[PDB]
Amino acid sequence: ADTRIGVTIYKYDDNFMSVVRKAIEKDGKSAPDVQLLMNDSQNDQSKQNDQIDVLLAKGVKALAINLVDPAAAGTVIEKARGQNVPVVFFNKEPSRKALDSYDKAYYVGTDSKESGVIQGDLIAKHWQANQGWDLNKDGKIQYVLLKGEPGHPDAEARTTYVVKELNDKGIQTEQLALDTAMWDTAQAKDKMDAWLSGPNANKIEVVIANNDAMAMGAVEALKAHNKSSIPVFGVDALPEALALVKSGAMAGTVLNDANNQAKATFDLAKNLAEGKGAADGTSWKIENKIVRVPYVGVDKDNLSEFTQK
Ligand SMILES: OC[C@H]1O[C@@H](O)[C@H](O)[C@@H](O)[C@H]1O
Ligand SMILES: [Ca+2]
Repeated sequence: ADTRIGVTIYKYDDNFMSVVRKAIEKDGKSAPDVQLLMNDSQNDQSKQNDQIDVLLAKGVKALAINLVDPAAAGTVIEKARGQNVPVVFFNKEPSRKALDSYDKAYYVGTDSKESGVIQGDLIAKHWQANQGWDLNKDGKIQYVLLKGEPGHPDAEARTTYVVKELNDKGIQTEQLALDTAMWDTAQAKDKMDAWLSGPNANKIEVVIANNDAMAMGAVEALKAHNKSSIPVFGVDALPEALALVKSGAMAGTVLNDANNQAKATFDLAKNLAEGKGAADGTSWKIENKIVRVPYVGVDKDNLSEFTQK
C-alpha cells in the first residue's frame, strides 16, 4: 500500500523534461497505492548520485532515473544492484553494455534517428512548397544548425539525420554554421544573435534546431533583427512551440511524446516495484529491455490533432 518509487529528473527547468515530470506526477496522483519521491538533480551527476543513495535509504522499491550524464549508468546500476532494486532509465539512453549488465535495468525513450528523419522530411516538404525560401536561388538550402548537448543520443542523431534525409530527398545543403546551445532557449538566442551580426547573416535561409526550446531562442533573435520571414524548425512539440507553428513564427516541429514516455516509465517502474514482469498488464512493447515511443511530424496541416487551431 506504501509502494515507494524514487524519480530523478536531470534538470527540472529543461522545457521538455518539465512536461514529462508533470505527467509522471499526474500518473502517480492517480494510482492510490503509489508514492513518488521526485528529485531535481540540477544538471549535476554527483548531485544525482547522492540523491539515489538517499532514495535507497528511504526504501524505494524501484528507481526511475533520467541521467545527467549517460555514461553514469554503471554507477547507478551498481547502487541499485546491491539492494536488488529495479532501475528504469528514461530519456537519456545509456550504453547497451551498461543495460545488459543488470537484469533489472530497463530503458524508456525513443528511436533518436527517427526524429531527425521526420524533421528532414518536414523541411523537404516545406522547401518544395516555398520556392521563395531559396534566397540566393541556387537550388541548395543554406542553413544554420543549433545542436543539443554533445554526445546526447538525440542531439547526435537529430544533427546527422536531418541533413542525411534532405540529401536523400534530393535537396543539397550547405551548412553556414553549427554550434551547441545545450537544449537552452537563452543560449540559442545568443548564438543566433551572433550569426545575425556576422558576415553570413544575409545568406541564412533555414534555421534547424535539435529542439523547440532552442528554436524559440532563435525566433527571438530573428524578431530582434526583423528577420522573422526565415523559417525555423524544432523538435518536441511543446505547447509554446505549437503556438509558434500556428502563428507561422515556426515552420514545423516533431512531437516527442512526453505523455506516453511518462506513462510507460510509470507502468514499468510500478510493475517492477511489485515484483511483476515489466510489461505485465500493459500494451508496451519491450524489446531487449527498451520501450521506444514514436515521434510524430507536426506542421500547419495536421496541427489540429495536437492543439486547437
Ligand atoms: O535529455 C533532455 C532532452 O531530451 C530530448 O529528447 C528533448 O528533445 C530535449 O528537448 C531535452 O529535453
Ligand atoms: Ca539557397
